[PDB]
Amino acid sequence: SGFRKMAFPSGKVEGCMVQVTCGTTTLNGLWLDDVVYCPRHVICTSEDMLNPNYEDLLIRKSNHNFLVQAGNVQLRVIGHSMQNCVLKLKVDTANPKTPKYKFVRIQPGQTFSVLACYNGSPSGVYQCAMRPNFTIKGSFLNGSCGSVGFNIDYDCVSFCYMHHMELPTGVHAGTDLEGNFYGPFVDRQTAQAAGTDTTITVNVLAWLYAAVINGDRWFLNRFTTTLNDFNLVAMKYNYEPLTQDHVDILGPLSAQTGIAVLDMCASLKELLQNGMNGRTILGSALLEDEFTPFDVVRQCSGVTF
Amino acid sequence: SGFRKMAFPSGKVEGCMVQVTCGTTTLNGLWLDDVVYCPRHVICTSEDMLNPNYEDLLIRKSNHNFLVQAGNVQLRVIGHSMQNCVLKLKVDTANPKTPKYKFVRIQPGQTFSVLACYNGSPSGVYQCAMRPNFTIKGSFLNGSCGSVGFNIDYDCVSFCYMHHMELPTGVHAGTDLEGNFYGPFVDRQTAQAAGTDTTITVNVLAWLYAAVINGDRWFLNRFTTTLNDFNLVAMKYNYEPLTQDHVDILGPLSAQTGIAVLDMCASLKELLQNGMNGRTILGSALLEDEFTPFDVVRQCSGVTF
Ligand SMILES: NCc1ccc(-c2ccccc2)nc1
Ligand code: NA
Repeated sequence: SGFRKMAFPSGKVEGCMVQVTCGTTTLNGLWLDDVVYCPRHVICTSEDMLNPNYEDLLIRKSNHNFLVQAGNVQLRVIGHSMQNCVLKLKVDTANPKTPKYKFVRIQPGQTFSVLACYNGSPSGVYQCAMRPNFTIKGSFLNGSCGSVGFNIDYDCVSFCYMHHMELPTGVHAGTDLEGNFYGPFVDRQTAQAAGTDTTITVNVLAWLYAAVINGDRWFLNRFTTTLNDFNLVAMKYNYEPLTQDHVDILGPLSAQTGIAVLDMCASLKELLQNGMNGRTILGSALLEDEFTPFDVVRQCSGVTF
Repeated sequence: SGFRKMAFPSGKVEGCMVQVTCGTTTLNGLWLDDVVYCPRHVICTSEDMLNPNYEDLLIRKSNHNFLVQAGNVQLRVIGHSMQNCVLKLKVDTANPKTPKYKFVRIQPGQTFSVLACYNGSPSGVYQCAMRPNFTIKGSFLNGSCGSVGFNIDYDCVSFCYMHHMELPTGVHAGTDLEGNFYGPFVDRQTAQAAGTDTTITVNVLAWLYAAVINGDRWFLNRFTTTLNDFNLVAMKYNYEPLTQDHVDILGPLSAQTGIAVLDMCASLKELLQNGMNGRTILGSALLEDEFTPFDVVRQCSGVTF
């Protein structure tokens, strides 16, 4: 039993973290095979942060301008190229700790584990979710850029995020491992504002399903709801609209617990108007939205309590 | 910016997880040097678990009765002994991935990272706290027995916990790596109840200091109090008594934020008597008590390993 915000074991990602230094800037890089991936803004200088011409800044760089350090070994860069907002530094040595990996671009509401690193060495691991406004609520300090988000289904590490910058609201923005930013952000220090954040409704519903599997039912009710009537109420609480895709995805959890998806939706509608009245669900006085339907099936049992 | 429940990087511990099989029971083991540590109830049949005489059953078992799988290569057992509630299996090969490590026993209210494994394969990591009733609110399923809790200080991994059993309330109980149980529990199928848990007061204050560091300041007030007067309030809301060493431990956080510990206790006292008044603190509608003062300092400073 129990339900914790679990992260994937970070071992396969720790063996890939290095330190990339260009000029006076030092951040982290991801060492896969013979390529080191890092944010391209490592080549920015102090006055190249508001409107950096990355193509112009990169054409002035030679291979020996990039100091790559894996632990205490110093990797020699034998080539470099830019792909969107990430730098790809070709190195002399293939990382022998390179795992079964691949690059995937996730969608809002998806979860992943973050390995917060500084100066190339890992500091901690926690779980995140791509917010609907394409930001993530992470734990990043100065020098954390280059830290990567990932999922480890089976024995394959699916890299889906690389940290680039922190917005003024304290949230974080980054790119996939191909350099394409999540959301309408750019790697410039001009003041950018993340869109208004909404609650990931499909994740909340799955999380309520996780509570029923673990033996908690106080929040259910005898009512149902149409899909449209639910969204009309949910948007008044800043909730992401619930689509037929989400209803389908919740099917297996619905079949396991015996509660129809729209019945769980009516219980959520009631929870939003009543609160929890001094009670908790799975150990929290808020409605958690960082557990996907996929996360619930993996973490929870196959037999309901 | 940002504050997440962060776990230590599990890389150094992942390389020590093996699968231990005795008969039909298969659980996880910790492979350090040429010894595999695992719960002693692995030798127990479901029939023996009701009232087992562990030494009586261990003499009948032998080295060959213990199948230890490290990844997908077989380990040969050359000896077996018992220390308290954990089984020590002498194996023919020293683990080349054995990191710098210690065996330590933690106090209640101290936090640690848990690497949940199944069939010797780590599947998740999360941050726990040793509850004042000596249980832990983990997330464990069938086969997770032998999952270990650990901390890291520099390059040394202090093993502090090994999972043994689940309590009927969904919480979990286990031993240190020397076989000494945490709390008034035994490794046998009998009626065992977790005592009425309390809230770790020093951790709440630490988590409140972490909220102030991240700009969450609405709960601060002009008032202070005494250690006497607060401990009365703490006793009435089932909070652990705040000691003088608890305040000294919070010393650095009091100077960094300019908020005295008894000044913060007044804020926590008002938060206990009046609630959060519809607001949240670090994205929580509850008073989080699973961040030690060190955990706050470490996450708000970027200590790596
Ligand atoms: N208000 C300052 C500012 C300047 C530029 C941008 C921007 C965002 C996305 C793409 C291109 C430019 N946003 C805000
Ligand atoms: Na105060």
